[PDB]
Amino acid sequence: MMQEPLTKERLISDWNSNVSVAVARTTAIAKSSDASLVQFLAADAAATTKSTANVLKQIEPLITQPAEREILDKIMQVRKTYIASRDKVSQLKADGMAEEAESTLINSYVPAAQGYLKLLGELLNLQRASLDAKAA
Amino acid sequence: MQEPLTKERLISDWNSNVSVAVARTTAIAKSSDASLVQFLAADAAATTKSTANVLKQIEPLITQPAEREILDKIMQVRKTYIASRDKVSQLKADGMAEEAESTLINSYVPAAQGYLKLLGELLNLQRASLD
Repeated sequence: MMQEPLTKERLISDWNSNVSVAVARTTAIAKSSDASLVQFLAADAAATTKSTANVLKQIEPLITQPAEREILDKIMQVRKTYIASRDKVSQLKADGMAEEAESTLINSYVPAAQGYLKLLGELLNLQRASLDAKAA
Repeated sequence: MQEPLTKERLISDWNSNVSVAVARTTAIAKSSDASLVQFLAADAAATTKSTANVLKQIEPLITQPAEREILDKIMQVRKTYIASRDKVSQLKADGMAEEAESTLINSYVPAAQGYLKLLGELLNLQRASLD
């Protein structure tokens, strides 16, 4: 059974929210012809990725059992791809290279974001099941 | 324990939806390109339908006078919020680019902030039950 499942569930809820926010923001950036939009959203984007960095600092020590450790390792590998593609979409759009940004969005960012959210859901499912198994 | 836990989970989904909509609406307002209104419209409709579904799910689970008071206030604030959200997109579609930005700042964001504050208050009632 997962230990401290409720604490991890709350941290993953915030993490999921941050990913969902960043996906909405990056998608809007990629599809707008306004190259300056990435600059006008940059402080908000920095706040969202910092919030996840903080979640990671809190949650990593609490992820202990093999099933949740295996998922966390998978999340960290996909997150590397996700961050590289997010930053590339943003740089291309800032640089006026709109077609390349749109191509990167679909070819790289979207699959990485979808995998990131799917793995976060697998991680959450482990926690929720453990908590629901002790609730009574 | 199960009832406040289910409500906490629903409120966390609701909070995510509002947070996503605030980011999306902010991008629509600040983009000089008004085409985001149409290209993001189905994603925005899905985020707001998701919240409509959470509202239907959580209603039968409301048990306490303070929950009901907060939910009633959320319904009022959500009306103000939805009108302003929709107005940002209508202004962008109508070519009123500067007014879309000013309406974001002076109407949509304050309503969203009050909406999130109330969701936090509703969430804290569940945390109190779980502690």
